[PDB]
Amino acid sequence: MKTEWPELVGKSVAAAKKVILQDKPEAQIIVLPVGTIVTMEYRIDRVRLFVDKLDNIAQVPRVG
Repeated sequence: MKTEWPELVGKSVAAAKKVILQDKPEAQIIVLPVGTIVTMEYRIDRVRLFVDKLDNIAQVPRVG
C-alpha cells in the first residue's frame, strides 16, 4: 500500500486525481486550501489535497 504521492506536489487537482485514483480507485478525495486546520482522525479511505491560490497541490498528498 502506497500511501503518499510526493510526485504530485505542484500539479493541478485534475492531474493529481488521475494518478491517485489509479492507485486507490475508491479513494475519498477532498480538496482544501493549504493551511486549513484539520483534526487528527485517521481515515484510511481519504486523501486530502491541500492546494495553493493557483489551485495546485501545495503539500504531499497522503492517506488519512
